[PDB]
Amino acid sequence: PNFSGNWKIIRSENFEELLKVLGVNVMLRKIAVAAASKYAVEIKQEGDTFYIKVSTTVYTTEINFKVGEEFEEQTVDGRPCKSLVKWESENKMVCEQKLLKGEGPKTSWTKELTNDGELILTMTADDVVCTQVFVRE
Ligand SMILES: *C/C=C(C)/C=C/C=C(C)/C=C/C1=C(C)CCCC1(C)C
Repeated sequence: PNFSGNWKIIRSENFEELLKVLGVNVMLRKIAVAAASKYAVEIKQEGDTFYIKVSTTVYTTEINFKVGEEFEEQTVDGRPCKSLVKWESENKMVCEQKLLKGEGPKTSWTKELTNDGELILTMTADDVVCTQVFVRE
């Protein structure tokens, strides 16, 4: 299917609560929520190979992976991790992550393309789920 696109955020729920679990202190959580409104995701998908570029005003990061193949990235709060993406259905994928060093909350993310043309990202840390919704630019 067509995950490829230039996606811009329209809605972000529970992001602050996610950062709290991750041990980010309050003033930085607030500054981060503010930065999440100027926030875009660029995806290029060919088959089950994905290129994903996440950008805010002052920072940009690139993610490259093949579904079913372990790769290295970072958790939301910046800790390196080993990741593995699998399909859950036609238009939804799930990524499980394991810390490279040390211990912390169990994190993961999902991406889904809806019937109505939205991209839904969820990010989880333990019991807390952050949901973000994007539309094409
Ligand atoms: C597949 C799409 C993914 C894995 C998106 C990941 C997005 C992030 C790790 C976003 C992180 C952000 C912060 C850590 C604070 C500044 C605002 C965000 C939302 C860009």
